[PDB]
Amino acid sequence: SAMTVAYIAIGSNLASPLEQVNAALKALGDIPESHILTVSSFYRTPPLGPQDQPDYLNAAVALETSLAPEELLNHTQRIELQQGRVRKRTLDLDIMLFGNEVINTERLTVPHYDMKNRGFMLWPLFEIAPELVFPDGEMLRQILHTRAFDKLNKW
Ligand SMILES: Nc1ncnc2c1ncn2[C@@H]1O[C@H](COP(=O)(O)OP(=O)(O)OP(=O)(O)O)[C@@H](O)[C@H]1O
Ligand SMILES: N#Cc1ccccc1CSc1nc2c(=O)nc(N)[nH]c2[nH]1
Ligand SMILES: [Ca+2]
Ligand SMILES: [Ca+2]
Ligand SMILES: [Ca+2]
Ligand SMILES: [Ca+2]
Repeated sequence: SAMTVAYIAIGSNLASPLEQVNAALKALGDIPESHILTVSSFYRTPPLGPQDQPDYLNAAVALETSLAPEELLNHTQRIELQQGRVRKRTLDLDIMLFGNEVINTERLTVPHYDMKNRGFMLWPLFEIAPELVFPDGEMLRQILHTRAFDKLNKW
């Protein structure tokens, strides 16, 4: 079966997160039937949320894969857990896009339900996929031209 390009958001806001992120990239690259095509720059983003916490390291990866979408989710969940993610964050791997697919299942909603509202997703995505068009036809470039998002600082 043909390869699909999936786009995965990476976040960590450990007080020291660069090692989580680099370990995640290595793990993502070892996923079967999959290969990293591109990685964005790393960005330092102020934390969104009510609690006092460290800044996030945010990034995006393009992963070419012939896995089924839920199978890719199995791997991203395994990586988060194997890197010490404990639910009450060490690592967060969100599947933003899985080619052109629109998925609404119990475990998996693609496109990511809020990504069009998140500069820390859209800017890294634009760096690696400037010509991207969403499944509904919206162009990434047009969203970033029109809507107000802060620019990100590099990590
Ligand atoms: N596109 C997706 N990528 C990753 N997980 C997803 C996706 N869609 C649904 N899920 C499901 O989301 C559940 C909750 O994950 P999580 O607690 O990481 O949310 P979050 O990343 O903190 O918040 P947000 O989604 O608003 O960024 C997972 O158990 C997983 O089954
Ligand atoms: N509440 C909350 C909330 C508010 C906006 C977006 C996402 C969340 C969900 S938790 C969260 N994740 C990240 C991240 O990856 N990067 C930054 N900068 N802030 C973050 N907050
Ligand atoms: Ca998540
Ligand atoms: Ca998230
Ligand atoms: Ca919002
Ligand atoms: Ca869409």
